[PDB]
Amino acid sequence: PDFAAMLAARLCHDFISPASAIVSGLDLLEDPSAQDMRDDAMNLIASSARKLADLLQFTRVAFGASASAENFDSRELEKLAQGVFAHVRPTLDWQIEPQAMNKPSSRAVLNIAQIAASALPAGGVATVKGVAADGRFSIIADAKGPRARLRPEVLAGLKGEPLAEGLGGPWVQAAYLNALVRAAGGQIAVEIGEDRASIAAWVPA
Amino acid sequence: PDFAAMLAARLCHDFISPASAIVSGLDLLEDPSAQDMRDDAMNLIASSARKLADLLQFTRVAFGASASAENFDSRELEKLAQGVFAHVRPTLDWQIEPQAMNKPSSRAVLNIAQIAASALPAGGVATVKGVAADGRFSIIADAKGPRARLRPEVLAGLKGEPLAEGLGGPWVQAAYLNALVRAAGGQIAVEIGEDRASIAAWVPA
Ligand SMILES: [Mg+2]
Ligand SMILES: [Mg+2]
Ligand code: NI
Ligand code: NI
Repeated sequence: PDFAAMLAARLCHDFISPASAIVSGLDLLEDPSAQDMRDDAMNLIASSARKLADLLQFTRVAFGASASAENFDSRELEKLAQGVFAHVRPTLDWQIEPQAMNKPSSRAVLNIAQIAASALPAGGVATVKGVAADGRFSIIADAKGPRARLRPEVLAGLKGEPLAEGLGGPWVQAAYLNALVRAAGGQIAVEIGEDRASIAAWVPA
Repeated sequence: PDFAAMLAARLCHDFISPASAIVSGLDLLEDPSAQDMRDDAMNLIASSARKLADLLQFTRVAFGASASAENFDSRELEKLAQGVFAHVRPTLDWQIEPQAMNKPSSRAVLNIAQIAASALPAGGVATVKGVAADGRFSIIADAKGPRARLRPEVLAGLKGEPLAEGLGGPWVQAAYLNALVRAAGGQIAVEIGEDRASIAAWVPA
């Protein structure tokens, strides 16, 4: 249950930031000595709560969905990925033409979009593409911006390799994406250049 | 990655209730037509946020911790289990004498306490015991109250059996607890009586 626990640790870490923020915000509201910050506290509760909703709507499909056969609308996927990009620096350029997407496609695309975002820790553009053609659905996310970089744990996860030294959270997501694309019969590919990275997957459709 | 995804689905489902509540609460604050409920809305945001913190502090150790060697204080565990019992009907009677507990003991006890609570869907007492003796640490939770009941999915999970028809959320927790107690070298036992159930585990210590 080592894999499962690492994924749970990931989820907990992402949710804990905005949840702590709400708590803090409300502590400030009640503290008779911080009345100078009432409005910033109230804004922080509102925004954190929105951040949490966005992260939970996303995590339910990206991580929580089952292997079971089910189509999603790509517009709804755009919406989930847009929600997660709202709370980090890079911008999202979603280019999948609206259409229904099978379940591996859908779990795959959401994960790919976020790995692309977290490859851009000083901003940039994550361009998301996805075409149904030739008995497949083929996804590619291009991340572009300063110091764009797939960390080593991400790359080892995307190849299904154990985690060496590097962070569990980035890894578990990448390995999870690898395992689900392999169980589906497809393949992961990566490109790395100067100020750029891209992550690609195909799956049968 | 089927097991991992089910655990993620569990986590998401538990967190989504109070997070939606906060969102709703704040929608009521802003809605110029529900000003009649301003105080109940504000109370609901405060309480939901507290519920979330309690669930996240608990989930980080119950689910998120690694197999890696690490002691916890039982008082701190009491605190985590108390937090989760705050948001359901049954009451908790923690009887572990304060002492350090190894990692399998600790993941085990937290899970056992909550399974005991969710066995009491119309209230009652979950009594939690835990003794270090004879090269072991041995935990038992007794749930007592009307219609106390280990559901079939819980029992199949506690034995490591696949999930048949029954709910994924109760199951995944029980299987996760089984896998971690087995990887540690210990065993799970269950008792079932009228208006009572108990779940027990030992692990080497
Ligand atoms: Mg996440
Ligand atoms: Mg939970
Ligand atoms: Ni577009
Ligand atoms: Ni006590």
